[PDB]
Amino acid sequence: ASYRDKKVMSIGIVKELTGLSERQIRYYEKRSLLFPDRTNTGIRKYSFSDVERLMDIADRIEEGVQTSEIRTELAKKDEARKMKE
Amino acid sequence: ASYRDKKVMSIGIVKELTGLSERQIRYYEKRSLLFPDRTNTGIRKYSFSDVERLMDIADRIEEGVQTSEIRTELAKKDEARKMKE
DNA sequence: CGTGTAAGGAATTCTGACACG
DNA sequence: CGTGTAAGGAATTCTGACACG
Repeated sequence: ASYRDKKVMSIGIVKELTGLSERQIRYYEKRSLLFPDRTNTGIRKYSFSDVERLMDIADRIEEGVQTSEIRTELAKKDEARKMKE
Repeated sequence: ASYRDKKVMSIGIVKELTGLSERQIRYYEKRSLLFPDRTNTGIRKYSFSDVERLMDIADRIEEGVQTSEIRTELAKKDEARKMKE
C-alpha cells in the first residue's frame, strides 16, 4: 500500500518492469497520463502504482485508444478512487 | 508483499529512506548483512525489505552491537522467517 | 570497528532535434 | 499519433585508497 505509492524507482527499472522504452514512458507523462516525482537534480522517480498505471496505458494504446482518450479514462478512475476512500 | 521484496531502488533513494550514507550501506553489505542485487552494469538494487533490514541494522549498531553480532542475529531471523512460511 | 572524504572511470538520465507519417 | 535514434551535458554510482583509531 504505502510500498505501492512511494516514488522510489528511476526510469531504467520501470523500463524493465513494463517493457516500455524511455521514450514511451516520458511521452505518456508529457501527455499528462501519469505524474512521476523529480529528485532535486531532475531525475524522475516512480512508484509501483505508476508502473501499473503505465501498463494499463500501454494496453489501451494496444487496443487503439489515443492518449487523449486514455487521459479521460484515467481522470474518471482517479476521481473514482477518491470516492472509494 | 511482492512490492516489498522486489529489488528496484538504487542506493541514492535508500540513503534518503534510511538516513544512512552510501559508505554505511555498502559496508553493511560487505559485512554480509544484506544482499542487494546488481544490474548487469554493476549498480546495486534494493527492495523495501532491504531498506527495513538496513534500518534494523542501524538501530542495533546504535545500541552498540558489532556487525558480526548483527550478522548472527540476522541469520537466526532469516532462518526463522523460512519457518513461518 | 565503523565511517568520512577525495578521485577517476563507467553508466544513467535529461532535453530538444530530426525522422516517419 | 506515437516512437525510434543520435548528441552533448549533468548527475549517479562504483571501487580502492587514505584517514582516524
